Amino acid sequence: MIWEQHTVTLHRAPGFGFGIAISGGRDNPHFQSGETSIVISDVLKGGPAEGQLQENDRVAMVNGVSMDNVEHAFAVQQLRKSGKNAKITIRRKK
Repeated sequence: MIWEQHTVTLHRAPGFGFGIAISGGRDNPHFQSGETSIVISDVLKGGPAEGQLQENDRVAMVNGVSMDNVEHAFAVQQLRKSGKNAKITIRRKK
């Protein structure tokens, strides 16, 4: 494996949030391996993340806050408490 790490800034589109869904978390592992990583599970068509993130990107950080082995609701709450912008550091299996 290689992991490519990118950071993106998503601008809130009101009525549409940041146009992503997240899964995973240590209380909610997405993968059959039990890996606990927060992951992008859906990107809204036409929304703020279109062409910036894909399903299964691993989320390392949200607005500078580590998502290492955190609860699902902690990741959600970090997104929710973002301003106009959400800086999301991801890692992609390349």
